[PDB]
This record gives sequence, structure tokens and C-alpha cells, in this order.
Amino acid sequence: MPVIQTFVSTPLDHHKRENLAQVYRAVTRDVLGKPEDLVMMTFHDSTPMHFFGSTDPVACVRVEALGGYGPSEPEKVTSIVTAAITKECGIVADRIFVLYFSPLHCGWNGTNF
Amino acid sequence: MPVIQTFVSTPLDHHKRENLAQVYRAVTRDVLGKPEDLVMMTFHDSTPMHFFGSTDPVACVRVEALGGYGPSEPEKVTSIVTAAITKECGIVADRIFVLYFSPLHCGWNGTNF
Amino acid sequence: MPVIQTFVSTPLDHHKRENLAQVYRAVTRDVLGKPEDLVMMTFHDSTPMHFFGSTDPVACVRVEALGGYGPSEPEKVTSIVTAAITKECGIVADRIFVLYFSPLHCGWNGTNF
Repeated sequence: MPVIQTFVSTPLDHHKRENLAQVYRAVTRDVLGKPEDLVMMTFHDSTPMHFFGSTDPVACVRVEALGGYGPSEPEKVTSIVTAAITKECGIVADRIFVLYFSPLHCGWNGTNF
Repeated sequence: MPVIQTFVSTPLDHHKRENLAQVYRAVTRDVLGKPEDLVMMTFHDSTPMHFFGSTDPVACVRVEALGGYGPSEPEKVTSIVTAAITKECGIVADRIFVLYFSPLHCGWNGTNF
Repeated sequence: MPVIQTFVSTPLDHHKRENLAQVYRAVTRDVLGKPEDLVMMTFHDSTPMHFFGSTDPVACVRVEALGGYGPSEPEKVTSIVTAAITKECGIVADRIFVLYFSPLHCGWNGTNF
């Protein structure tokens, strides 16, 4: 049950959020080896941000997965998510961060896994 | 000094935020064994989200506590928070995540604990 | 490549966000010993919050740094960030939290570090 929070400084519309959600569903299944229905995704658009001396279009994506990551998984996720944010949002790769964490515990449907 | 961030895809009004804050104050004291005045709670309503193939009402609650959790605490917290979000927001349990982390350090009142 | 997310319950304007960004750039370089251009900062103002029995002006700052922190760094960061939030926002020190985490992995410019 991974969580992916997407912060961007630009506006997101239906089209971009759907396209990103489908990207994240694909990487959850294909790279993370997990069911795509179980990735919970939040979108935080028009976030005031500052990076490398400016407020120009920038993104920070956070990935949370219980049990951490396989050895080649984060590099793949970073590659795919970056290109997708550049595609959909027009944000340049050198203004995109992707951070990886793993929680200690995760509850879903009232119970912990 | 725990932190609880509540993201929901639905609107929260005064009534729901107060009711949730009182739920979180109670679980901090009764389950976490900590002073209820020291839980900091943030509310992020009307968050665009995607989960299990849809944007239907969904919640993600994050819990951060320095020093981690007792062996039965996360299951209790998850049970209480889930029911409370279902009660106040009408969000179904199988569309509610609760993630648990613990920071390395925490500052309050200008000093670290 | 640290990340600093600033949540406050009060409104932030251009002036406050610029002033805080410059504070965070300075502490990244001077305390964290890292390039100030590489701190990514997000600002989340007018966040509905609850703490110590009220919704009065309150702040939660999250700091994420790959590889963790030197022994005296978090205390310094907490001291500087707290005073700066009190200065710019008028939020009292005993209503300011600063949490420190470190991600497992970080991507920037399509690649992981």
C-alpha cells in the first residue's frame, strides 16, 4: 500500500491529475510489483515553492512504502515520475525532487499491515 | 509531541474539524499515553486524490511520534481514527489509510526533545 | 538536497515567503553545510490547525535531509527557524514545532543520490 504525494507549484487540471494517476498506477504495478488499486495518490497544485533561487515551476514528489524498496526500484521510479511530471506539467527535470520514505506501520480498512 | 496530519478529499467544516480534533486528543491521551494538549493537528480538506481507480471520498491520515509506538498502539489508533473519519466525513473504511512514522528529532518552543 | 515544508495557520504573503526562504537558504548553508540553491521549500499557509486546545496561530515545520544530521545541527536549525517564524508570522515559540526526518532515497534531475 504505497502513498504518493505530488506537490507542484503549477495548477493541475483534471487531465493532468488523471494522466499522473495512470503513470503512478503503472509504476506501482510494473516497478514496485504491487497492485495499482492500492496506491493512494494526493495532488497538491499551485503550491507556493522556492528552489534554486526562484519560484519558477518546480515539483516535489514523496513516495511512502511499507517495507522499503528493492535495489533498483527507486532509480526506476525517479526516472518515470520525473519524465511524467515534465510531460504533463512542463516542469524541467532539474526542478523535480522525488523523496522516498517508508512508514513503520500502515492501516487500511481499520486494520494494520 | 505527536503530529497528526489529516488529508481528506471531502470538505471539512468547523464541526468536523472540532470533532476530529477531540478524537485525536482522546487517542493521544488514552492510547498513546501522552498529554492531549501536545498533539499538533493539521487538516487538509478537499484534497484531490485517487485511490482504487477513483476520486471518490478517501482519506489519508499521517501520524508522527518521536520514539515510535508501543506494541498494541498503532492497531488501536488505526481502529479509532478510521471509525472517526467514517463517522464525521462519511468516508468508508476501505478508503482510509493511516500511516505511522517517527521523526529523528522534534523541536518545540525553540528547543529539541 | 534538503526539503523544508512550512505549514502555518496564518496567511503568508510574498514578503513573508521571501523572508522565510532566505532564512532557510542561510541555515542550509551555514548550519547544514549544504548549497542553499539545493533546499526545496514549500509553503502551506492558512492551514486549519489545532494545538494545545485551540486554533490560534501555530506552525509546523518539517525538515527532510538525506543522510540525517550532525550532532548539533537540529538544535541550531530549530532555534533559527522558530525565531524566524515568530519574527515573520507573529506565531509564538510555544506554538511552533519543527520535525526532522531523513528519507531513504532522493531523486533530482531524474537521478537518485
